[PDB]
Formats: sequence, C-alpha cells, structure tokens
Amino acid sequence: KYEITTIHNLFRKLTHRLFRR
Repeated sequence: KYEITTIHNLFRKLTHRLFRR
C-alpha cells in the first residue's frame, strides 16, 4: 500500500515540494 496510497499520503509533502529534488 505504498504505491498509490502512502506514496501520495506520506510523500504528498515532497511530491508538491521536492519529490526527487
């Protein structure tokens, strides 16, 4: 559950800020 669930729930901060950067 860490592909589309936690990936956008616990990474939303990075995805919107510095996903890979």
